[PDB]
Amino acid sequence: IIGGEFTTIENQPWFAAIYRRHRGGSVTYVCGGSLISPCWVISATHCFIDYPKKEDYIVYLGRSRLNSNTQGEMKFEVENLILHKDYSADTLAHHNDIALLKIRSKEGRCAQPSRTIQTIALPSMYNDPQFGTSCEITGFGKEQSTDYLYPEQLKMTVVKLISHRECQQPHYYGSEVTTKMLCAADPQWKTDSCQGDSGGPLVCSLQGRMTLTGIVSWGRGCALKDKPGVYTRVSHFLPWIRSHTK
Ligand SMILES: O=c1c(O)c(-c2ccc(O)c(O)c2)oc2cc(O)cc(O)c12
Repeated sequence: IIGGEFTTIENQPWFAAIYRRHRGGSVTYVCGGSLISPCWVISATHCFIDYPKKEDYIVYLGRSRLNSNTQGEMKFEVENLILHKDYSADTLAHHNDIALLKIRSKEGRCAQPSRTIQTIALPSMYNDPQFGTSCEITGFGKEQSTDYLYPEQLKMTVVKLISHRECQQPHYYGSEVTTKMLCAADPQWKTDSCQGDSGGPLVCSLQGRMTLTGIVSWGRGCALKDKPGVYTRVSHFLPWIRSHTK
């Protein structure tokens, strides 16, 4: 996360840390996620598109640190790695950029809620907040685009939603933002998600309840005028979510 504060997993207990096993024993971080139900993490498909083998991946819940162990964390195998079928990526945009990982401990158990692990609510069909509403992004993505390292500590920040009418100005991203996407950024252009925050939750207050309003998807750069963060619009994918978690 560019700008914003350091948080811990207790402020974003639904957050999920997805890593990939590499063949010389090494294990790097891949992307973030959100736990939408006990057995189900929801992330973004581009995180997995080059390496689509579920057996490569590990999910951690209740994890505030990127490469050291948080007291509370549970480690998971990926039983199912569902990527969206009609996913496609162009110069910038990524479309239908939404993944689902069913999780299971080597012991068989799913996510058991705790001080540091909780589920997050999905919105109603086509039920987002209005433009200009403040929302929370979270992850281990870079503190500045140009770095070559991720933060060891989990970060969060706040951003305002940007109407599609405003997002689609050629000034911004123009054509490339569909109605299945969602634009959020800071007024001042100084805080945003960045690389490696992908798959992570854009969370807005909806019906007096924290709701997964987006998945971190793409942007040009990290936090630069006048290019907002773009997020997969969760409300428009509930049939796909409900059908594949069925
Ligand atoms: O898929 C990707 C993605 O979405 C982002 C990104 C860009 C701008 C943002 O504002 C943002 O939040 C994320 O960077 C990437 C960098 C890569 O090397 C590969 C990718 O696949 C992505």
